[PDB]
Amino acid sequence: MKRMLINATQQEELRVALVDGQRLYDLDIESPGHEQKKANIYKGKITRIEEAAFVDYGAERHGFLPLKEIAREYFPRPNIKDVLREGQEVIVQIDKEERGNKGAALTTFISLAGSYLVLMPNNPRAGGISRGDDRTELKEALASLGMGLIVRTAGVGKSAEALQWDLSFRLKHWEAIKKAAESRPAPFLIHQESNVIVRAFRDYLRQDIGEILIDNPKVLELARQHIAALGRPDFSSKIKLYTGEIPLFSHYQIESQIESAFQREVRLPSGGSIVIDSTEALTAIRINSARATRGGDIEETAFNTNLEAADEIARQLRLRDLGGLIVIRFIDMTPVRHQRAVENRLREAVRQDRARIQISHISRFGLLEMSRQRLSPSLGESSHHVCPRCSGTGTVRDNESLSLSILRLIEEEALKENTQEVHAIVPVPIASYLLNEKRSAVNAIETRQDGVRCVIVPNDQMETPHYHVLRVRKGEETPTLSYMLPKLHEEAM
Amino acid sequence: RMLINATQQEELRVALVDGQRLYDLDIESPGHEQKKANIYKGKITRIEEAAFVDYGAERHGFLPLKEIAREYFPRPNIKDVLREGQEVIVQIDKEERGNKGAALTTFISLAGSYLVLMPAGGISRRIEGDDRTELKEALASLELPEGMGLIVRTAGVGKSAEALQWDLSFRLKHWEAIKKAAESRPAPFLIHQESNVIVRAFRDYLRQDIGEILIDNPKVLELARQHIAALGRPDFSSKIKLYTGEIPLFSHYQIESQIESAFQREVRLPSGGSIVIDSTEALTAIRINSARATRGGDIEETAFNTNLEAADEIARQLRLRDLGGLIVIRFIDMTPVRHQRAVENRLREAVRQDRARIQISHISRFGLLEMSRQRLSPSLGESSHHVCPRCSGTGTVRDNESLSLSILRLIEEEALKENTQEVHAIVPVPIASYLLNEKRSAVNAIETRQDGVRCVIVPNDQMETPHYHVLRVRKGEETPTLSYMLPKLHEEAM
Amino acid sequence: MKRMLINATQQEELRVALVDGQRLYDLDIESPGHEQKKANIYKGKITRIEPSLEAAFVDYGAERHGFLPLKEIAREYFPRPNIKDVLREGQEVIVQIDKEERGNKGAALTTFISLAGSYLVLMPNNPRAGGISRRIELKEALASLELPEGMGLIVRTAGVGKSAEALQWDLSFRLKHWEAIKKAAESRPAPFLIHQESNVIVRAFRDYLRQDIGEILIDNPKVLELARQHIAALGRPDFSSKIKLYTGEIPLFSHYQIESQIESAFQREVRLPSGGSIVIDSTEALTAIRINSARATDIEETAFNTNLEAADEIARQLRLRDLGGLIVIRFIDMTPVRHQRAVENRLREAVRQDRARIQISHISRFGLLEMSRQRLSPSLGESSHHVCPRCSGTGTVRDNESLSLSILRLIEEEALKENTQEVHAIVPVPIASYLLNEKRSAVNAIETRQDGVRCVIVPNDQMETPHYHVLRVRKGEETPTLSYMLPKLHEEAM
Amino acid sequence: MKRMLINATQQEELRVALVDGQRLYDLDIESPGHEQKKANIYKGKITRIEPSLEAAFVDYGAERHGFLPLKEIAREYFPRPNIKDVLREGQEVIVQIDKEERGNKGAALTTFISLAGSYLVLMPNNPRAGGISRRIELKEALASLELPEGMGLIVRTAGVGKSAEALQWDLSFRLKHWEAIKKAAESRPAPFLIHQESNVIVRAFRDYLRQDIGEILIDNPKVLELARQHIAALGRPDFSSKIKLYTGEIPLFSHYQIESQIESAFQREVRLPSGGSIVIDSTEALTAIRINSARGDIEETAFNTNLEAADEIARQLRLRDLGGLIVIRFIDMTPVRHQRAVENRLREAVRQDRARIQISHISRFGLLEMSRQRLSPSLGESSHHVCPRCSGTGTVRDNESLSLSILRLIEEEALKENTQEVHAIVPVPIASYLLNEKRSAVNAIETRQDGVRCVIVPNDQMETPHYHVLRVRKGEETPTLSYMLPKLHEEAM
RNA sequence: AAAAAAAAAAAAUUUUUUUUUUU
Ligand SMILES: [Zn+2]
Ligand SMILES: [Zn+2]
Repeated sequence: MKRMLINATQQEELRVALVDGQRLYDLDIESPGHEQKKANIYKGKITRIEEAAFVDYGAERHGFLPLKEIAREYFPRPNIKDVLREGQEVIVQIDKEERGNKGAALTTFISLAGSYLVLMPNNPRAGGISRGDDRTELKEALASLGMGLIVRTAGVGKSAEALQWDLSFRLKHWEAIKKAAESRPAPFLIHQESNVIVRAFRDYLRQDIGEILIDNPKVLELARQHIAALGRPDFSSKIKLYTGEIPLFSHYQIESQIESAFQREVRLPSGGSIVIDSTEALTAIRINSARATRGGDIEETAFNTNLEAADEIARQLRLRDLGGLIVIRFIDMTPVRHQRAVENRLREAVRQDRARIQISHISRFGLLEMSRQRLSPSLGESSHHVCPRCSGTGTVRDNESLSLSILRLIEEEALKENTQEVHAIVPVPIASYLLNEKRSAVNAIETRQDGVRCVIVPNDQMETPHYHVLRVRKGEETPTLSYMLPKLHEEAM
Repeated sequence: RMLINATQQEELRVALVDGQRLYDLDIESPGHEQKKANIYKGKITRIEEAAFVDYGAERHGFLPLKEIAREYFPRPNIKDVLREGQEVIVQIDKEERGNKGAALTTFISLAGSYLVLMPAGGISRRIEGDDRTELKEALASLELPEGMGLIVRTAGVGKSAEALQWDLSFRLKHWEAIKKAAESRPAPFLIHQESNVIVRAFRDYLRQDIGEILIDNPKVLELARQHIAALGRPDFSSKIKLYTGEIPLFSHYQIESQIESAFQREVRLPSGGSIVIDSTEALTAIRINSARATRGGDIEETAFNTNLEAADEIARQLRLRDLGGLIVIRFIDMTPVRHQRAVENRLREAVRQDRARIQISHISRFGLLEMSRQRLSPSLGESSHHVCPRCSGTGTVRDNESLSLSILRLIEEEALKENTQEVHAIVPVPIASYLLNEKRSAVNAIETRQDGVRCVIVPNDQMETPHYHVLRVRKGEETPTLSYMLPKLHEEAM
Repeated sequence: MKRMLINATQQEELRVALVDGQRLYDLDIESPGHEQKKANIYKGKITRIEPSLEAAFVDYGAERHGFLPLKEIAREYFPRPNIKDVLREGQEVIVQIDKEERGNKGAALTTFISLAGSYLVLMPNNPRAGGISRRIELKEALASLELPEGMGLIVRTAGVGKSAEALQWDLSFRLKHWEAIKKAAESRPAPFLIHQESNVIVRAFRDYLRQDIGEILIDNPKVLELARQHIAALGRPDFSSKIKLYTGEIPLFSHYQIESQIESAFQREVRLPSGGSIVIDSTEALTAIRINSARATDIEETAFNTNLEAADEIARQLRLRDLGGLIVIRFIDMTPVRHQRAVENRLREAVRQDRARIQISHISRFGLLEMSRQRLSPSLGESSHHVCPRCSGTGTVRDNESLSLSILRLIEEEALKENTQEVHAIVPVPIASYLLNEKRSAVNAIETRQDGVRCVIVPNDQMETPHYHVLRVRKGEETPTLSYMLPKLHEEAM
Repeated sequence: MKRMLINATQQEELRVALVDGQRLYDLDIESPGHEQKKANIYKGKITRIEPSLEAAFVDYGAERHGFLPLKEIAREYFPRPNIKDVLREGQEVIVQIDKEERGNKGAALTTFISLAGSYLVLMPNNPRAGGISRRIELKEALASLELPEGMGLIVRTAGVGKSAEALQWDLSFRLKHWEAIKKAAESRPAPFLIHQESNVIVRAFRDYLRQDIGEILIDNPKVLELARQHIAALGRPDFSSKIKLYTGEIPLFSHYQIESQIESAFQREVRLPSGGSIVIDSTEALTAIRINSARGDIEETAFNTNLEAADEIARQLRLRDLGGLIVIRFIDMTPVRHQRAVENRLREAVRQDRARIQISHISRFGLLEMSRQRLSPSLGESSHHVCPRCSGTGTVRDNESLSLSILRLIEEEALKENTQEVHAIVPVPIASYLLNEKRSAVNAIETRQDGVRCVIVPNDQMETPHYHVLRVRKGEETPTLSYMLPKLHEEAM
């Protein structure tokens, strides 16, 4: 049986888990505090125009809107200046939220989701039915109901008159968009990203789930209320309390599976593992073998490990809510039939979450390419931050290589015109290497580039990958002692 | 030109420059550069038409029948040729393929002063005319033993016949002396020369289109002229010249900023785009970024020209970094196919100047191009960096309260165990501050619900956000040790 | 009203206080574990003899010998010039600990056992010692006591108004306790202990109990139970009516407002009603007090009044701290002597209220008053603090350049030695920064003038400003160890 | 031979040492910080008046007040009970700094300037003071001097045997200099500086240089040049024959083996030839010395060790330039005549100082009291700073005893009305002890003083001695995380 | 963290989780 388990015993992160008996199928965790860095909707103004235009919506860095995402409601496709004009105001949704010095990515194609159908108020072309005899007769119902709309899997077999029930809520909710836009305040939006209940059921709750188990009565009562508000008050019969002495997720033994969604590596029943590495623009998965078993059949070892990997990779894609481009390095399979079998097993595992996923065949190099629909940012870089030490490179520069580089950087600052001093402020061991092993070269710099003071400072506040070299121009000289330079710069910077 | 910087002995830097464009580079330090394509002793550890060799590498090396000479037989199975626990002397033919150990060969060869001993025949093609027709007269007198082969080396030109008629005995002794080495030395250990990394740097790079070699250290210049003259090419020594300026050689040609582009994560491009290079456990991903959109840019010219510059730059970085194994490149999306193809063939032509094998796929639907590069030596990422000690190479660290709540639910499951009297968590200061104040209610909840078990949470000065410990105290083996003493114990117990 | 207040709700320190209304009168705080050097009576073995020291060293059960001077041996142990005329090796003696825990050294010992009761002290090994406390019909009551012949006794101030028949009760317990000691001492094997630190009432009442105490208030019922039992065992079950529990939400010591007064016993400086203060500094051998006036705004009347208030508070701190040994005071200078003596007599009157003996000399030529106090137990300074690991108890740290230049010439003076190849200094970050930038010219001057010696200076994370190390490397001891590896070496090697 | 050795090879401290053969005799070390509180003569403005103190406060141009008691005001400033009968605000006086930099409190001043030459000291504002050295032609020569009326003079130790004509040379410079003082004083504005502690060459000799010193050795030629110039202006140009350079590769102080003796002036403890030692501790108002024995005949060893200690204590009193009250535990001696012998050994060792020194007898408790004149701040005041860790107490409170005191301070704050939270910011081991060993009591406080939160924060930036406990009033609560509270309070307060 | 054994709990009574055990 499929079951949904909700853990809310500690309010600082609400955990919702979808389970197949004892196997965790899907996960969402949202916290109050920090900043909840996903999927917000905003009201904003066009501020600069060029394959995109830039929107001021009250964020500290502007949003980015490309030509693909410009709705017809802007119009008066070579240049955006032929489509847009300054000071024009629209509601937009963030895909990627204010990362670094790049703007937050936007769309104007907001969509409103119901119990049976999703409404596309800005796009009359977009419509369809989620992936036979059911689809086609539902498409006749859909066709009978500037808007477009899509019908959810929970709409399977619903009549053209039941769908007319749910659509009345959706069109009220479009009136709520129009109230938000010209009735309500300048930064305002419709019912927000912060809702605990609606988004949690509506994205993933489907009828073959047998029970919802909840550990907090005060949350369970609001769940009853919202599932009744979502039009399913009969389905409230499935909501049940939990009371057991082991906490709910350790009671069903999904606790380690949940934390596997944060792990870099997941091990597999045959003893192989999948390793997930995220890069600038793609997520790379590498699959690792178990022991060779003293001349076992390496084809079935690879093929079975790849299959158990495909079963796990589709699941991690769900659990992490990954999006954008992915690359998979499966173990090398000689015959084509093994390659096909892994490709189609992956397809059959990933289609059962509703998010659009697209897959290539295995290349000559053994690399498979796939993509996943951009529904929200992953757990990575929403419950994580960029590593302050290595700046997110994942590597530290080797101590002698850095020391010798700083030595020649000092030399190249001291070569400059108008130069009176150079200060290198460095980690303690870097200073130790410079001022003993390379002291002969620091003296060589001070004597060749004659007249420049060279100061090398060991800093308490630095560790290997961070250093500063600074130059002092004529008349900027100071009596400040060498050990006082970091104390100055903690205030000065 | 070829520019050699060695004014600092702690790393030897060799650069190849075209005009003032650095086009190829090598930087490795002594003391942890490995000279040869090394020869090692190893143990036959698993067998099937190959055997697997423990030569001290982290994953065993591969010894196929392709590279086993019949003199190593005691032909369907190596199980019938070799046995478990057998000790073999073998050479690295290919160095650390991807995840795997080295591929290995038994065809060891020893280089003498006229010849290379194959304990096969011919002469160096590089010697000509009246040289070959005297060198053949020096060869024909040599007393090489039965069943051994030879190659007459380029170094053989001008060497006198009556010294080297004896000198061939050293290589014939050295083939037996390998036995002495193999039973005196430990197994994962080195063997004599054939691998001077400064002279052999010419073997990697020096061919006739190079006009000059400029060397800023006079002793390295002395050793270079000595080697190129000893290799029998004293005419070619006319290319080797000193540098003497007070600005260092690489700043004199203004390549010093270009060299460190081989170490940066990101290199910016003349059109204002950039390439970003990331390494994963088995492949390298490159992303190409446009310039910030400004003042009426043209969308196809921006994408296409930035990609073409990025293709030239990527081929250049591939050389500079000495990357190897699989690569994936995400170019900027180009609408018309001929622009895509033109970028592919620009990359192909740029990389064909490399002497390494490089192979390239077509651009996929997603805008991803796949390629390979030959596994010639460790990259700059392997020689000059190590994995981040904080994050262990993720490049991102969990948010403090999120990691705290993960540690809290681990503590809760440790307290649920049988045979348990206390649970100790040792954590970074902010984790303890959060758990022992914000989540104090939960710590009390664990201590009261999982009845009878003590919970200790210790703030440690010695920890950063990624690392923590949670531990078990057995019933009756409990200790009176104070909370702040537990890290002082565990830094020295384990 | 005088009260005794006990706070025992937190076991990691038991607090016993005497209060005069809301004014704290006397205090002890001791932490748990009855670690036993108090007044211990032992059977011990004579293990070394030193007539040069005039002492014997006794193995009484401790891991380090106890010290028994010739001053402290009763004639019963003789076979007064030499220990060799008075004791011999392997002799067994009965002894009592007089002095607690000098340094690393064992306890000092006497053979003149004394047992102190509620009203009297019994001197069973000394017939000459006897009297009545000078703080006091009691001489007639004493003369009526049936004291055993050859013993002495002294009567306490607690004998005030007591009857000749109540005094015989205390005498009956104390002499029974000595008869038990004798039965134990001659039945039991030599290396053993006869009575010990651990009794709560013997510590509590004998240090504090007088009849004018109106109440004893206790906030822990397990203690109150044992208090009523012990005061009944003392034979005052009627006095158990004074023992009462405290139950308020404000803790006992904050209800009587003494909790702020207790912390004055820990401070270096204590403020006074006239706005002056007293500052207490303890040195190698004496405790010196300074008295300060208030801020400026008649200074002569202020000086005299502040000295008097300081004398009352100094006598009170001498109690609360349980100070012992020599004490020295700077009062504010008073012109007429009769005001100096008036302050001395205020001090005398404030210290007569201590039952520990105190002795005073007159105010000196330089305005120093010298006095001593009986070493009944280690003070709060000796028992509840440890020496500063940074300043080593000076209260001062050397200036960074003042230290750096001294290290600089220490490095030079090591480099001057013959047979020398390297010198290493390991020093704090700022000291290394000063040595290697400000004084780099001098470091180079040493390397060139004291030619042939390598000079290494290492900034250490694990050293503060006060400490440093400087070391010398002899001929051929040279090592490839990196500079920043030298501390890592010495933390593991030493 | 007695020698003066000057070491100047390193400019950051100039070292002047005086040696009796190879025994270090006297020392001064000064760093080139040209801070002039030292001893200079000034003109100042009467700025505050205190008949309560019988004193006045003077503006002499410093940011720190001068203190000028009626003890120190000459009758030339009057219009002896009250300063209001002597002074008014804005009156201008000639003054000299007597006391340097007590605490925050002002430098003490005198108007009774005295000018000290090479053979004599002139007392131009004081007729009463004059005579001949206690520690020593001269009876004729003194009477022959043409000393101006109303001035006094004192003959120096260096005046031994000096002629009736040499003394008239030195007198002429002193009476020149008093005119220069008055000319400056009545020409120039109100607060200003008249004359200088140009000590390094000239007065470094003149306060120190006696005819019995055989050589002056100098390692810096620029200093040697300035020495030979000044010794001629001092009127001893024949003595310029004695100024010599030192040139060896071993530095001057290590050649004469005094370098190891000098550091004894910085140490807490100094060793003695009999294997004993002396321990010097300085307190709020006095310096206490203790003498310790070696592990001989105990009565004879005590007496000999006390004598060797007296020799060294007199020498340390000079080398440290100690000042104020001194107290000594000598080892207790049975016969009294050994007590006076040590007392008078100490007297004879200190009578060699020109600083005023006074000694009492060994007291009842075996304590000897003495005093020494405050000629300048010691090496303890000039070349050390108060320990930052212990606040100069010399002890650290035990972690549990401090923890339990903080615990009950937290409880006593949480008892207060108008109180919403209590925050304690503490060192790591104190928080560790409070929140684990004493967690039951923290919970006890949170339950008894119900409604008030207790937060205990482990701080990176606090050592064992320091702590803060703070009170949060109604509505002052914050969502700021516990680990963020130190960052908040470092910026706010 | 590897073989066998015994206990507790969860989904369908056998793979899963924990703990412990090996002259
Ligand atoms: Zn990192
Ligand atoms: Zn200190």
